Amino acid sequence: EGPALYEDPPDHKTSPSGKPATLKICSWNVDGLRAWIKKKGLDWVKEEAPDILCLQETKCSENKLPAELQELPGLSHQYWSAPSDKEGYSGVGLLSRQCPLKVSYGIGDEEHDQEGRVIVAEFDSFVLVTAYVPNAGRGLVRLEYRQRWDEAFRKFLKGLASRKPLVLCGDLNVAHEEIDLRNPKGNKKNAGFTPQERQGFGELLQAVPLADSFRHLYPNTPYAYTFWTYMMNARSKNVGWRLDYFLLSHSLLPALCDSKIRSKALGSDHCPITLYLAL
DNA sequence: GCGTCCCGACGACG
DNA sequence: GTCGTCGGGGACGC
Repeated sequence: EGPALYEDPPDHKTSPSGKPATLKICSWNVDGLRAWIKKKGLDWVKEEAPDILCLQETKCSENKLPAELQELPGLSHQYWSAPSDKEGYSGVGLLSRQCPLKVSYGIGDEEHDQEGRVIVAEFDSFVLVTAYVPNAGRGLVRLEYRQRWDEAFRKFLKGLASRKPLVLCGDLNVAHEEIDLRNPKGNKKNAGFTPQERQGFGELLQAVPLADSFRHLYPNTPYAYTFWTYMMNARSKNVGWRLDYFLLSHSLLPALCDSKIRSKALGSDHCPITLYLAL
């Protein structure tokens, strides 16, 4: 491919009722926080000036977090989570402008809380949850575990949503439909697009329930991806997958202004995604 | 430098 | 068009 390029439409900062947006969440799988910062990733984040920033795959210890993270005047409330043992693997973080009411780590399950994958920041009008969903790996070695994770996750998210509107962002590790990736046929047996994962995503949307912010607004918009393998000039050709989302409770739709995909932002095999809400 | 963890390009085919 | 097979980018802890 290549010619079937994608140009993400301008930012729409107005709710369906006309109310101007008041919240701007940005999520980004950085593929190594340290490496990302060296690649001018934070510089891009200052330009976006989000209210909240959620990062996945930081692969960094809190002892080793760069000093540049204390030069973000608009995101002074910083929260991190890393695996209990696997140093430099996985890793998630959330940076907020305002102080969250409450902040939690994990999904309350001893079994799925060892790889630094989830952070929960509760605000007044809603609950934010950023995540880095387990990769089923090459040879699908971890597909059995992934399904167990998928169950625990939706059960946990359903619980949150029951007490307050929910927003889940980050790398959910699945291209839901065929429209979510460049090659549906040739990646049917690959991690990220196996039937078990796609079904796990579908059950998630219906169980909680949750709505795919981007797809909700752009039902038929194709060629919109968030990940491109570093191999074979895939990005330059736009042969990627849509693995990063912003899922919201249905009751947040009337508050949805836009869901953007920042295709031009570099620094990782994933690009950032941004959400706008008139809250 | 290695071990490890996060898939598009293509002959082969009929 | 679909089915294997192969060559194959980057960040990190050791």
